[PDB]
Amino acid sequence: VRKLKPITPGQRFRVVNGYDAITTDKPERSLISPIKNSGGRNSQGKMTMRYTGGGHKQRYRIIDFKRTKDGIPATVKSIEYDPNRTAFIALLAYADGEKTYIIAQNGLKVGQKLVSGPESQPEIGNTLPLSRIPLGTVISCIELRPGQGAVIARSAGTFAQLMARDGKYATIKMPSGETRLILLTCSATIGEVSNSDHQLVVSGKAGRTRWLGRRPRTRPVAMNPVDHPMGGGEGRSSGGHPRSRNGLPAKGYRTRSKKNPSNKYIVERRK
RNA sequence: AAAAUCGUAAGAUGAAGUAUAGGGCCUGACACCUGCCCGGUGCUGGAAGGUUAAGAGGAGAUGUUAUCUUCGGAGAAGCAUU
Repeated sequence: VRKLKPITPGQRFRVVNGYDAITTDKPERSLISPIKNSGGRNSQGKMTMRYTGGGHKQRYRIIDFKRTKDGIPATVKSIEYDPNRTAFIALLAYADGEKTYIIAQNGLKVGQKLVSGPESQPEIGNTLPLSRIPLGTVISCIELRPGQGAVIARSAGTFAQLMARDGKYATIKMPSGETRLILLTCSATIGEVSNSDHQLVVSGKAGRTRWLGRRPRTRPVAMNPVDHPMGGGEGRSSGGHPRSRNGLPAKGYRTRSKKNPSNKYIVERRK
């Protein structure tokens, strides 16, 4: 994490990530798939999910979220940067000959030989089921369904914690502060996710927002009453109660269905 | 199987992403700060008490008449309205 000197007004308060954990710059050719970006336009062509434009076309790296090769140790070969996510990748090479692109942890260096499966040790990098992760560990990449992949705690710097174990389910504290139950057969990876220094990055420039793929956002307050329910008015005016576009209140109104069939797994809300 | 957005649906964006992520709204680098009011209108939680829809339920009442009643009238069963 570097702090650029105030040479230019577009560089005064800019803070650049250090990328100190990255080793290799060239990716692996056999584990890359083509990907194109959309400006929010859906299949038919209508622009849904506005404010996303486009910039600096990227390539997709096939990340291995299942990690269903139990008993085969794999060595870390390189720690690389992925533009399609927030955390580093740290390519792995298995003992039999395969090469995968699992997501990296906080203390994963180049040279570590980590093993998967249930008979492994609770060390950083190793993946174990929740029936064998001992207790209160800072885990990540928690599976929500057995054999599907990684869902929870996948961004840079996140982690969860084990709480208890009752027969079939284990209580887990999601990064948001929500306490929820997850099957014991689900897998998870010990150790926090990488980067962890992403929240400290400042742009100091309107151009970086567009390098990342965003577009400027107009406030409905500076609009006409035909465009948004909050526009109009001689002079500078407010918009009454903030609505979204269809009269939906935008302050306190909860949008979670009170008849959600997955309500039998939530212990606290914190969202 | 996220919220949200387009459609009658199937489907699609969000996202081959996942809370250091994605939406809604206000202000607009930086320095010092950002006081009081929950009466009114919005939002969240509660639900002891009052009011309250459709749908169930059918006390009783009405119409007709087998029959009995010197006239008046009463009237079982069935069938319908309320």
